[PDB]
Amino acid sequence: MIQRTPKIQVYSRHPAENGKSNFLNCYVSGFHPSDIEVDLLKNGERIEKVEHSDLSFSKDWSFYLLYYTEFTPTEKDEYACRVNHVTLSQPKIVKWD
Ligand code: NA
Repeated sequence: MIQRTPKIQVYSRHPAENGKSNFLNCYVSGFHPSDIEVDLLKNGERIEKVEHSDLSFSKDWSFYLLYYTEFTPTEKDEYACRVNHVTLSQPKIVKWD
């Protein structure tokens, strides 16, 4: 068996074909096992509506998840990604910078 803690990166992106749109992204990479729970947060509250969740694997024991959705951030709101995995004794929260 093998278990690897996921790398977690939170960032925003504007699709070039529609610059006005902004998307909040949580890229969870290189983890194993595949079982996982991931949420985007807005001011500590779970965002129920997340339009995209793309899962893939490279080696049979390495998974990747891109979890993102459109959003409209303001200088007053705080965004983050919360991840729960067997390798994390406590859920890991990575804030969006
Ligand atoms: Na855990």
